[PDB]
This record gives sequence, structure tokens and C-alpha cells, in this order.
Amino acid sequence: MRVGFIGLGIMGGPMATHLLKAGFLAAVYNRTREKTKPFAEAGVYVAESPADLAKRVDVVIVMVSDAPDVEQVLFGPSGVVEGARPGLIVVDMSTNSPDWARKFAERLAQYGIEFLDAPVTGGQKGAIEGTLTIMVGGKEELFHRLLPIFKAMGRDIVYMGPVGYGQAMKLVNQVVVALNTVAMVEGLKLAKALGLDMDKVAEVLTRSGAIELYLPKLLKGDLSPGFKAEHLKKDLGYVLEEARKRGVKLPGAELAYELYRKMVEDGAGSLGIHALGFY
Ligand SMILES: NC(=O)c1ccc[n+]([C@@H]2O[C@H](COP(=O)([O-])OP(=O)(O)OC[C@H]3O[C@@H](n4cnc5c(N)ncnc54)[C@H](OP(=O)(O)O)[C@@H]3O)[C@@H](O)[C@H]2O)c1
Repeated sequence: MRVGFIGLGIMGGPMATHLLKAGFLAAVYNRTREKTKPFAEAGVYVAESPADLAKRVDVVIVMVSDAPDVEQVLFGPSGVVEGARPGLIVVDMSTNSPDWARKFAERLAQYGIEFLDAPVTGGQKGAIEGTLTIMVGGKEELFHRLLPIFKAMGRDIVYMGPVGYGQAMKLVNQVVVALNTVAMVEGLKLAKALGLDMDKVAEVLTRSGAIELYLPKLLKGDLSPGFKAEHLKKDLGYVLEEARKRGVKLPGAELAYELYRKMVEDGAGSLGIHALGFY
């Protein structure tokens, strides 16, 4: 049960800290060395590469931005695959798609490495409080074996099914999240235009996850992530790719994509998704 954690971002940092607190964290990896520093200060081994990390643990969790970043971390010249022994389990917790999850699992099995896709919901607040919802695709036996590890980071732990099914469920989640977030921003734009009392607006509206998590920041003009707009943009692209594959029309998701693609183009990709139309 030794875990190595790769990617110490906004979600990754507090997630890895939960695992450390639970006694599971043995090693961390970050592209940018500085973020490993509080882990080194707590005696966590800081790896020189994902391969160096993989050599030393039984489970590798990946919490990195997008699928190409997962590819690099797993399959690059000093990727996980170069240091892993057969039997290692890889758990991808960031967000991509069912097709990516299945390609990761296929490529990994060539090395005798097991794979689960376990993306999460609950944002930065959930990661910090260890109350994340976790939605898991892969072998059902591995789900059960990793449950104590998942319980260290979240609360509602859900087995979705075969590989790819965690990502599926996350893409469904992201559709809801994008539109709930657009729903809020548009509400507030109209409230502001109608000269309404923000304290009262907040009272009446508080309803969705987005409003609960982001309204108090928005009202303060704190535009910081939170969850990065460039990340929602990637998530929605995966959403529309899957919708196209299966001939479902999601014109809401398509508009959300455009709006977030625009925010990225405008140079606000690093702001919270809640900053849409206020940046
Ligand atoms: N924040 C949320 O609300 C939230 C909620 C659920 C899921 N997610 C998903 O979780 C994932 C991470 O989110 P985050 O908010 O933690 O993002 P973030 O704060 O931007 O962190 C991104 C992390 O990925 C690392 N990274 C990126 N590309 C890499 C590469 N090619 N090689 C190695 N490391 C790489 C970054 O390293 P550096 O430190 O060197 O930049 C950083 O540790 C994303 O898939 C996101 O969509 C986010």
C-alpha cells in the first residue's frame, strides 16, 4: 500500500497531504520542484522522475492537467512504465475521457501494470476537507482493495464500472458543473444590471454546488482558482467528442465550450471558472 503521488496542484497538493496524514504516502513527484517542498519537509521522498517514483511504491496516483500530461508521466522516457514492477497499480484521478482511460489501461497492461480511472468532484474545498466524491472505473476487485486509500481523500466513493466508467461519470458531472456555473454568472450579470442588493441576491439563490462553492468568492471579486477555466475547457471538449461519437446533441454543453474556449483565448485560462463574464 505504499502510494506515490504525481502532480501537486490545487487538488493534488491537499489530496497527497490527506494520504500522508493517513499513513499511505511514500513518495511524490512534481514537474515543478518547489511544490514538493512541504512534502520533503515532512520526510516524503521526492522523486527525480515518475520512473524513480514508480520503483518505490505499489500504487501510483496521477493528478495532472490533461490526457497528454498523463501520457508523458506514464509513458515518457522516464515515465512510470520505465520504473514500475509488474503488479503496480496506476490510478488516474485527473479528468480526461473513457477512450483515454481505456488506452491508458491497454498500454499499461503490456507492462503487467493495473489501472483504475478515479476522477473526483468537490473542487479545491473538497480536496482540502477530504470530502471529495470519487467515481471509479476498472477492476472491481481493485476498487475494493484501494478503498482505504480512496477513503483517505474523499467521502462518497463510487464504483462506476469497467475502465472508462469513472471518466464517463466525470464528463456527465462536468456538463452539469459547466452549465450550473454559466447559470450563476448569467444570473449575477442580470442582477447587477437590475441594480439588485447582492446580499439579498446571495440569500435568495443559496441553489447549486457552483453557487455554494463560488458565489462568495465571486461577490468578493476573488477570481482565483478554484477550478481553472482552461481545465473546464478541456473537459467540455472531451464531453463534445463523446457526444459526437454517440450522436447526442448537447447544445448547452456546446455553448459552454465556446464560452470557455473564448475565456482561454482572451488569456484568462488560469482564472476560476466562476470568473466567466467578469474577467
Ligand atoms: N480544481 C478543481 O476544482 C478540480 C476538481 C476536480 C478535478 N479536477 C481535475 O484534476 C486535475 C488537476 O487539477 P488541479 O486543479 O490540481 O490543476 P492545477 O492546480 O493546474 O495543477 C496541475 C498539476 O499538473 C501538473 N502537470 C501538468 N502537466 C504536467 C506534465 N506534462 N508533467 C507533469 N506534471 C504536469 C502540474 O505541475 P506543475 O506544478 O509543475 O505546474 C500541477 O501539479 C485536472 O485534470 C482537473 O481538470 C480539478
